Amino acid sequence: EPDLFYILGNKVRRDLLSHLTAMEAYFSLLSSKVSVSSTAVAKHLKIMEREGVLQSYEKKYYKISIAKSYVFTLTPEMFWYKGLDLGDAELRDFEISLSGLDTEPSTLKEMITDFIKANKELEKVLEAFKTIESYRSSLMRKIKEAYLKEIGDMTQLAILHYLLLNGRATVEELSDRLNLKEREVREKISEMARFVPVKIINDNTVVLDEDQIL
Amino acid sequence: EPDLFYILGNKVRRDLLSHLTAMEAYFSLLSSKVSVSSTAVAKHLKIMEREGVLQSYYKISIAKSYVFTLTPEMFWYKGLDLGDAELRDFEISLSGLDTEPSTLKEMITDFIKANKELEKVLEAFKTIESYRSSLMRKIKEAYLKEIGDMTQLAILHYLLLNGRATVEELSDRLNLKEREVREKISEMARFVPVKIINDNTVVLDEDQIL
Repeated sequence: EPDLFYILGNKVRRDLLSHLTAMEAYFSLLSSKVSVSSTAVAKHLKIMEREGVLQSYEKKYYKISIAKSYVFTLTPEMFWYKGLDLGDAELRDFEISLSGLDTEPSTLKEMITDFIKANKELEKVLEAFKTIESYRSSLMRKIKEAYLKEIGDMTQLAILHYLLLNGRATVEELSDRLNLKEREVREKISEMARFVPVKIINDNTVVLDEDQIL
Repeated sequence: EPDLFYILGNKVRRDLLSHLTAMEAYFSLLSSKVSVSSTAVAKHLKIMEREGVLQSYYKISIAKSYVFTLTPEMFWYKGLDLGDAELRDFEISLSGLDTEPSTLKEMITDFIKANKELEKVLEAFKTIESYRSSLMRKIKEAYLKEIGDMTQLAILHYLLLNGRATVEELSDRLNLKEREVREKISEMARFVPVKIINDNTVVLDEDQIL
């Protein structure tokens, strides 16, 4: 129902969503945490709420009101997309047999045969994706909750939130998203080292310590 | 490099790209319903060319898949390059992860364990798409190389990618009368198992095909 391609088409919205998902937020500290004017920010929020992608509630807090994953492909041969509703995760297993799908069929109908065989494995991939994303969304809520209870630092969680979705970041990258200087980011990394396995490798690369975590 | 989100942001562009990937099959670039001035059509084609999606009679100049998520706790997207993907097998083990974690360290243990599974999923997806896209090209040549009817190919093309479509939906994007579409499906039936269910829903018989 909601037109997500249209919502994500604008780079300001994309940024607004990136922060509404990290936490807070409003309005104030929302148009603050991005480098475009507050009149445009006010505009985009109404568009998102109109579209049924945002909700507000009493200070006016905004929150995302949907849980959908999307998939699309664009090649010279094909263009398609499929929307996926998240939530009710049944943790199951998927076997994805891609060998030895006919790499060289010489005739039609047999080409239709394989493409279907491929579709059957793709339907599993889509299911798997739907499942993990339902899982990561629920678990993220718990990480967000546990963090605030165990230690109430919002920007420590924000960095952690960011590193969990995108595996790596520079202090530069992070500093931008947080609208606070590079130094004030480094000491937030130093502070969260007490609780979470974060580390500064190289000289500016902030990564989680995969080895220790698993 | 190409801002695909911006490109797909517009209904018309989206309808253009669904035709432009099968110009072998389609007679026009638009669905009959998306009634849009011929100067506006020209602009969208330029906007897409300005971005690096098209290249000239226009052709698609990228082969990408994306994936994105929007939930109250998450927003992320990831663009994948296609082409040469080696046919391997993937196991997605989710049985397999605990639903009641207690410790903050234990929750992060699970997230990275989910992240490791997602990497797999993403690799299967990229493999599948590379494979499918190739086979799609082959299917095209062959269809016009064996029974030679476009539009029948267009119907075949749309069903393979999207599972099902109503007669009305097909009639719309082919710019043909509904009787004509119904006719093309009849002629089509004796070459490939297409199936009308409830005399409005066009679908393939995956059972007869498998």
